[PDB]
Amino acid sequence: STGSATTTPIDSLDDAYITPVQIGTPAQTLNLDFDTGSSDLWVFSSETTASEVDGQTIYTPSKSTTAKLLSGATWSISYGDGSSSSGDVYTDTVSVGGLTVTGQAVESAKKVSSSFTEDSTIDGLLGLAFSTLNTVSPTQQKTFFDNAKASLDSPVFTADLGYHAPGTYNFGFIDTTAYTGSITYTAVSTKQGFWEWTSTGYAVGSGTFKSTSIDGIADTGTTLLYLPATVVSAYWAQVSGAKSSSSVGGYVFPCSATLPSFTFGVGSARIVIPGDYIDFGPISTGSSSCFGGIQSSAGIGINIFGDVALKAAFVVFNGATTPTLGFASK
Repeated sequence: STGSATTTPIDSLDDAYITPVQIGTPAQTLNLDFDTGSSDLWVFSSETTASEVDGQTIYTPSKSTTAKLLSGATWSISYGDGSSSSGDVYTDTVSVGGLTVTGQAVESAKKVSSSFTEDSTIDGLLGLAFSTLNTVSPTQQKTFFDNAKASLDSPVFTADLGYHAPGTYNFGFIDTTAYTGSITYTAVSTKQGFWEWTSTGYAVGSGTFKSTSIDGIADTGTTLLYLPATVVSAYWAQVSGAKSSSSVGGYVFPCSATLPSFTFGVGSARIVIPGDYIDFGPISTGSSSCFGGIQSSAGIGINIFGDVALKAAFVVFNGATTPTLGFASK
């Protein structure tokens, strides 16, 4: 089997992407944030504290003939940005782009943090990291991908995120029309439960490539590119007037600037992030100070190849017995 679904930016800055997901019978379609950096499929629901729901579409398990309470199971998750959610668990039928999993754990939120409430466009998350990170207790549950894997034509999914435009998540096949040149594959460590890999270096603009190992995660659920302070300083030093602002919470730059590209290495290959992808616009409405899309990972504890980086590539998440990651230009 295969599936193919379009993923759409939630706003004009590509802050996140939503993908329609069918849950239950008859289908209830929710728009979920596909997140390769976590492993829980959770939704706003009929059980979510009413004051914490503000415009989201909810899953109502009592209206699904295939929903079953997973008795005694609870979940609770905290994300790198400080947001969180928790609740109980149902199993139900879940379909993405024509690919159907029966018996998928659908984690129903009783509580969500303010960041989730305030984002009316995201109805929940669909985790695509390794199932070892799943938070369901006392019986850990599998991701949608893990459940689908044996049925897939090939044990892969691909992320093809757009810049200010829709893109695609495919399951079970590699669309050879969706990228240019060849796909370069690189080793993954699953030791922390992430799609963790090592970039071979970087360049700023038309500058020379610096060969240096940068360990990080491919994370579709993170907006920006978080890299070591040395790398980030080297990038922003090429933008007149750019500076790190503790009050704003990272590097800012004059909105009048033209940003240089940023290149990262994948083995001997190179992925170029155009300068415009690194512009996240005014820090507040009407400001001439703009927020940068490359930020320091110092004090995160991990480097994160988030959407800023991933949307410059066609990315293969290869879930074979020995997982790997592939990147192509597009």
